[PDB]
Amino acid sequence: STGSATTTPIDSLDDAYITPVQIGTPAQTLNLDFDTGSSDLWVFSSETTASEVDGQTIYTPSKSTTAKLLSGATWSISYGDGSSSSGDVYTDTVSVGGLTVTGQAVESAKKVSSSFTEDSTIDGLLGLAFSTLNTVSPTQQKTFFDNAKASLDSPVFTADLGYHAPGTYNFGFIDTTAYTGSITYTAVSTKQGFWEWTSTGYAVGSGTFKSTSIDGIADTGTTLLYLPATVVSAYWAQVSGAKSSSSVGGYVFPCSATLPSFTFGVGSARIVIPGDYIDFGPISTGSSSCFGGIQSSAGIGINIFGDVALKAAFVVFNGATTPTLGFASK
Ligand SMILES: NCc1ccc(C(F)(F)F)cc1
Ligand SMILES: NCc1ccc(C(F)(F)F)cc1
Repeated sequence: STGSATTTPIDSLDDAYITPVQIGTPAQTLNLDFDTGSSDLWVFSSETTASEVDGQTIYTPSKSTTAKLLSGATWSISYGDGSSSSGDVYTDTVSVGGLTVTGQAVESAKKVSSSFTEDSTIDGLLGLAFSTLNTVSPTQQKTFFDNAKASLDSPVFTADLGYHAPGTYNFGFIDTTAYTGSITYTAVSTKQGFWEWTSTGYAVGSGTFKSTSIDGIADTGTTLLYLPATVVSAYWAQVSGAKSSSSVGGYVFPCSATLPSFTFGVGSARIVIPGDYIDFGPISTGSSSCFGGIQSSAGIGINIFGDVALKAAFVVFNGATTPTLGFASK
């Protein structure tokens, strides 16, 4: 079997992408943030503290004829940005673009951090990292991808994110019309539970390509590109007036500047990120200082190929027994 769903940016900056997901019987449609950096499927629900819900669509297990409470199970998650949420666990039927999984763990949020409350457009997350990272206790639960793998024509899903435009998540097949040239595959380490790989180097603008290994994770759930301080300093040195701002928390640049492209290596291939993808607009309404889409990973501990990098490519997440990541230009 296969599945295919359109994913849409939530705002004019591509801060996140939401994808409709059907849960329960009859279907309750929620718009979830597909996150290859985490492994929990959790939703705003009728059980969420009322003051902590501000416009989100909620899942109501009591109205689903296939929902079953998973007795004794709880979950609690903290994301790398300080976000957190927690609650209890149901199993229910979950469908993504025609692809159906029965008995999927649906984690019902009882408490959510403020950053989720303020995001009215995101009804929850759908984790797509490896199931070793799932936070359900005392019985760990499988992700939607792991549960569907057996039924898929091919144990893959692909991410085709748009620049200020809708895109596509496909499960079970590779759309050979959606990219140009060839797909370059590279090895993945699952030792930390992430889609972790090694980039072979980078270039700034039309500059010389620097061969150097950059280990990092492919994370659809992270907006920006986080790279080592040496690489990020080399990029922003090519932008007149750019500087790192402690009060803002990253590199800013004059909104009048033109940004150079950024190239990253995948084996012998090159993915080019156009400079316009790196502009995240004014730091405050009316400001002439703009926020950069490439930031240092020094304070994080790991390099993150977030949406800024991924939306420049067609990305294959190959969940075969030896997992690999594929990248193609588009
Ligand atoms: N998108 C999920 C996510 C968020 C943060 C991290 C960090 F910070 F631990 F790298 C990993 C994965
Ligand atoms: N990396 C996971 C993640 C994804 C989205 C959000 C947001 F946008 F809701 F704050 C927080 C954390």
